[PDB]
Amino acid sequence: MRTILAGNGAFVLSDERGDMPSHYDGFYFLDTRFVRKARLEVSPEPDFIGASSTFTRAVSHFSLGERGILVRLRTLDGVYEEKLSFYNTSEESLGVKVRYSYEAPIEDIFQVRGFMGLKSGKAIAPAGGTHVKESPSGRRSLSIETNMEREGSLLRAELEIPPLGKAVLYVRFIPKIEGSISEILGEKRKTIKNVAFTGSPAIDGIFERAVENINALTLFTRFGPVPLAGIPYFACPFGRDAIIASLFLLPYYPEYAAGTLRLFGRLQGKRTNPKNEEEPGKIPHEFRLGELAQSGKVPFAPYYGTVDATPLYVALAGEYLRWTGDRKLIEELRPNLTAAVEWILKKLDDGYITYVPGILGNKGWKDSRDGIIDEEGKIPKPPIALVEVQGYTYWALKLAGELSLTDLDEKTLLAEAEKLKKRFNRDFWLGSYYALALDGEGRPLRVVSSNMGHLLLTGIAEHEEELAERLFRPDMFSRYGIRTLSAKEKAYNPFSYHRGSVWPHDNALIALGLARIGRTDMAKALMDAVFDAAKLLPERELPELYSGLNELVPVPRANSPQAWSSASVFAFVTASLGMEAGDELTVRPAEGTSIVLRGVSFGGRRYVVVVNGGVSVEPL
Amino acid sequence: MRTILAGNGAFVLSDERGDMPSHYDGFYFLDTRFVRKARLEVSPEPDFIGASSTFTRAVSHFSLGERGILVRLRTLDGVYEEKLSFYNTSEESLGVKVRYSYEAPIEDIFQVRGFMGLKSGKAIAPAGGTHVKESPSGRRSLSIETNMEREGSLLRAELEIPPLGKAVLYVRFIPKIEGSISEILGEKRKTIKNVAFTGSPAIDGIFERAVENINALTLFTRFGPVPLAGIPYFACPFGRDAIIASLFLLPYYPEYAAGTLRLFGRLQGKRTNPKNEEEPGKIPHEFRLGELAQSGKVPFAPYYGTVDATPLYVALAGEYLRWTGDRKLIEELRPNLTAAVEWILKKLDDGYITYVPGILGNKGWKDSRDGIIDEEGKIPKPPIALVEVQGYTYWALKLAGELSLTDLDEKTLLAEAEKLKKRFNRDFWLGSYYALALDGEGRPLRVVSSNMGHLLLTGIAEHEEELAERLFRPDMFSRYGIRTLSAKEKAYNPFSYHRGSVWPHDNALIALGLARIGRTDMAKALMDAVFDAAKLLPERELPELYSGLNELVPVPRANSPQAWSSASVFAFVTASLGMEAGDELTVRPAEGTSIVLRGVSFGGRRYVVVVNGGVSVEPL
Repeated sequence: MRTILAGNGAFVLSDERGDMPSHYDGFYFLDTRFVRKARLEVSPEPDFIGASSTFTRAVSHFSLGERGILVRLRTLDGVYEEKLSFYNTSEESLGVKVRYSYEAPIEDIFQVRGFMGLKSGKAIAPAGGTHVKESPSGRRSLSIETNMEREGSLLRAELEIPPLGKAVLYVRFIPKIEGSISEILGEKRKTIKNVAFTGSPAIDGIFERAVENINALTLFTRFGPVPLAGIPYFACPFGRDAIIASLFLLPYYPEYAAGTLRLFGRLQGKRTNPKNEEEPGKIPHEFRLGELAQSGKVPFAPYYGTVDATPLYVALAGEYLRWTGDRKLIEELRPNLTAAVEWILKKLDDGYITYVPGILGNKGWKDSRDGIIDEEGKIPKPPIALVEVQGYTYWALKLAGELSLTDLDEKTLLAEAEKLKKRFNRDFWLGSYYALALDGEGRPLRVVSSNMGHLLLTGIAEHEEELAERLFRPDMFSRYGIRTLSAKEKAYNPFSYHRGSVWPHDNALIALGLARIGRTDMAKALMDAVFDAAKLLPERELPELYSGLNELVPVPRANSPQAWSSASVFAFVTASLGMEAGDELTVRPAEGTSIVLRGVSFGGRRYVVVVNGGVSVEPL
Repeated sequence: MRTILAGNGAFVLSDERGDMPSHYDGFYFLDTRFVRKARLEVSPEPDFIGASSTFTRAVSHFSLGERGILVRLRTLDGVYEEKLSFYNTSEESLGVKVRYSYEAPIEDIFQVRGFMGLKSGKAIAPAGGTHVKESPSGRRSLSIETNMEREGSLLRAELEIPPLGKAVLYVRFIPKIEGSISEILGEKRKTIKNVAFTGSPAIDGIFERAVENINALTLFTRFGPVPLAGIPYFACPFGRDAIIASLFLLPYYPEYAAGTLRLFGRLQGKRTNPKNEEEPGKIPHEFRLGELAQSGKVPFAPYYGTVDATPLYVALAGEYLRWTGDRKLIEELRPNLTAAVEWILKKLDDGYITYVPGILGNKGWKDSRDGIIDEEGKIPKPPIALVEVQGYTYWALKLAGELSLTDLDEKTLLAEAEKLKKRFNRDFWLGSYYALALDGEGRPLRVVSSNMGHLLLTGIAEHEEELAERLFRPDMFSRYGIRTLSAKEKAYNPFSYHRGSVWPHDNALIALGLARIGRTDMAKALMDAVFDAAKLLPERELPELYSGLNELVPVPRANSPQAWSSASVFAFVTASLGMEAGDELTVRPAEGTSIVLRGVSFGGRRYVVVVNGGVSVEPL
């Protein structure tokens, strides 16, 4: 299986023996792979027996005949390090001769993935054990400290171990990067601790893995700690991923919203520019820190190929203040915040907020090229106005006015919100369901989708209840969550990126909104379904997505860990209990929920919430 | 890694892909391997991605190009079964052609291990899908139900899967055995549930794994449920393993002592016989149920090559009654019980209870050939009187009299006990420590050992405290438990079976006896050390033994799961809290212990024990 180490923006993927075979294995940091297919060869060449793994440390155990034992021990705290300790087990002297193989393409993460058909990077072969690759963004250096006689890019050693003696041989790939990029990093580094404790071992293993998932995907910035998106392909700050998951972790770890707001406060668009899809006020999609993005070789620093991350950014702030009370931050950000809502409203000059296919096929959360379809599975005429992002916008503006989060007109903002509310329902409602989107000349796309489940939490829907019961019909309810599309549609395939596959965060958003409308029982069935899913997956880890068949079957493209999905675990509990932030912290739970939460954060103080046939809310 | 399925005396070992490569892999039931090196070959031959595992079910997930996905799913409830479900992922038809390889040596478990240099068994090639191997103990049959065109001992299939379709192909190795052997089995089959809950995820994962370890190693007999010993080499009832671990699980799951007492009540020796080391009253070492043991081809059914299992059997009963009150059972067994103590006392005709090397090099718990050594590491002259088994005997007789468990003389038994108590201390105490053993003409063996830690619980020691502090010296205290020998001795090697390696049960026994003598703090350091060990091993599983170096390093011969060691987790908590059974259930804990126990069994009623800066004992 994948065994992964990961922290502070660095990660490693490996075989269990800590090998870097299969394509997607290597040592990465700030979206630049530094090493890949490393290999250890020492003879007598060992015979593996067992392994154990955290996220900053993994060990595999090796038999070496009968007179020997190897213990491999790999670590990651900025530096990657391998330690090979050789144990002599019988009372005869033992000989070993080692030689370790590694290859150091200081290549950018797009070069990895076959993005743009991009080249792999060449092994750069070290100059006094120090490889450097230059780019105008900055110098990109890999340093190697080792106790092996090193011959270019292959390390060597031999020595004989006395009987019952042992021998240890290190290697450390020290990566260090300067330029446009450590203007971002904060030296803060401390790790969160789980706060959900339900007293069932199967379940608590979800939350605790949720929390070690979140730590391995945290990058510590100047502005605060911010969530990285995903570990195979998305190891950098996305905006939709980092905002959504902050909202999930808003009632427990607010510090993660306050970094995302502060970071994308400064990376807001200040100009119009068709290279990077920038616009004045817009909030980016992704912001890689590779040599490619910072020297303008690809427009992703920041790329602005999403239009949901902009109303999301402001809703989250409206929510953050609803939980924290940290009004200091919001007028540190209200210049940022008004420039956001004047991007919203003048993109409502047109009537809906819409996007046009660009580098990515769409610019919602279903950002793949076949994600948005019609009634018979063809991609509809652009510009596309997506149902979910018209809900984030009503939700955006109604709170920017209800809480005075901007400096523009007040009930002006709410006037245009009720404009759009009645303009939305009217234009999207198809008697049975809301429509996935309107196309470039206005006709609706009559396909039922989980995107409409995103509007229970916006309150733009006036037919709230019947959106619900349609979402739970057998065409939308798999045994483990709400499928991204329905199985009755022509273009349904359960193993697709955005056309039938289940997604823990997508379901969780729908669950948070079933809590706004007083359907805590249906939110609970939605938590159950994906926990029944997390009960049967490796390490009870929630990956990006998995199949929609009624038998649990993963999706190979699925990325694991992944931030919005390992954080959905907590959103699921905020809706499980119907938990709201108001003048006070209320809990009106669904029936048969049982949970203790030692650290709910509301108004800067922390409360003990207990639900065990009765509900109690008291400070820490 | 080893992935293991196991239940009701059956078990499987495998690669993760459910393969049976490496020597020790196969489908076993009642000490007769039935299948080994099974192999699945289907093309397009798959590319593994991830796996998940219980103990009655394991699944591995496979990529099949990009248009395919395989899900392997193996199960064990008496029958072994493999299910291969093939998923077509892209909208083109998909072709697969399968052919599955298995080989069916209905061989006995000794044939497996190179015991006696024994042959491997021949593939027996099926007669209408049904292999039979005959032996006078009984007919030994393997039946195969399958939906593959089967060609001898190789199953075949091909069919093409429509787009987004799937295909499933079964195979079931039905093993069924008749003869001298299902006179033992009970049809009772229900599984225990963990009862320790300490509110730390690292720790609770020990107890819960402890409990699933115990279930996979339970065989359900006519007399009750009884513990099997160990999964690589010991998959059958041992007496020392099954009694000790019953004592550990005495305050939580007494039903496991009551089966061991009832089973070895009937397998008691009724005669003298040098083939099987039988003697009138003696209690066996092991009792395999293979064709070999039941037709007398090897003397192990029952073999009586241990002399500790006989005083142990009666102490445990004296303890069982101290906890249960189930006096019904004990005079169902008091004919058994007097015949036990008349074996003790007439083996004390000689002065100590002693054994002579036979098939096994020793007949204590250190039953290997180099386990018992002298001051310079040579095997001492026999007969050997071991320090630990002279303690089990004082403990045996003092309680057979304190509770009238036999029909012989009362304070007669206690007279000979205080005879032996003063005869023991005198003859074993060497100023600094107790001696490992006396040899055939009486001289002590001056090597410090963990065997002397076994006597704090017997109360034969009169120098109780200084046995303690010596046991915790740097020569005996590794970072993860009390080493079986000391590192200062000439013949210390940390990776030996019985000469320096750490053993969870050996340490646990020592901990239970530090609780008899009011040293709850030292018992806690002894629980800590091996939990710090269980925190860093795969699945936080406690194996039979591991290295004594101060860095954690396993021992390849170590067997995992193993009953006395995965049950030691509970013994460690009985001593953690200083928990005793008397007229009432008292708890005087060590400092800084924190635990809830929802189901302590005492006197047939169950109590809620809570230790959280204060102690409470109340019924369920």
